[PDB]
Amino acid sequence: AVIAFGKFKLNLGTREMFREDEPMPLTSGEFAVLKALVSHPREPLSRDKLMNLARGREYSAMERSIDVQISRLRRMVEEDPAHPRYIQTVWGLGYVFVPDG
Amino acid sequence: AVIAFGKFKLNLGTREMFREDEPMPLTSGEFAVLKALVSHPREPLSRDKLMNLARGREYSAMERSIDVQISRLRRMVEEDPAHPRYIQTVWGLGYVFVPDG
Repeated sequence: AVIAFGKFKLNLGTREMFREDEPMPLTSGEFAVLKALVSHPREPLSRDKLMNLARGREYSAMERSIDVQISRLRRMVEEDPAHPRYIQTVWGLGYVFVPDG
Repeated sequence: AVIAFGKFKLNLGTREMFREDEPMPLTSGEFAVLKALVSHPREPLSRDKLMNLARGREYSAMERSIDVQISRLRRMVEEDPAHPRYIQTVWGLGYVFVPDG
């Protein structure tokens, strides 16, 4: 798709940008953030959201690493890691430490 | 501070962990996530939150990079980058594309 604004045209598919139909040299970090913003018109996007959308590779890898730590901590700490007592999950909200209290 | 649960003691300050007072060899990724969880007892923490808390270095760097892209896009696109028309800010919520519409 092609988004126009002001004197600019942005082609989401090929990553070409034009200032009144002369090409502008876009960085790939510039393109990914701009694409996220104009794909979500009038919708404010926080930095965390832009990181998810525009640096998805690194972001996801950080997400999977969290799961590996959790899985390793359960292996070390829990009597049954499939039914952990201290390092638990509440679906939809996150991981949680549940004290003896 | 020292947190106990089950047979385990965790010293937040020195990063020592003990299974009934024999030391367990903790990885630094394991320690940071465990520390985040037990610093927030009974509070569920999503992966994104754990990334902020436990991989703060890489997380923040990703945050600052988003700002550099925004600043570079405004320099390229806006007639007055100090008062941008298309790539705007709503404080507390995020960056936003504002179409000609």
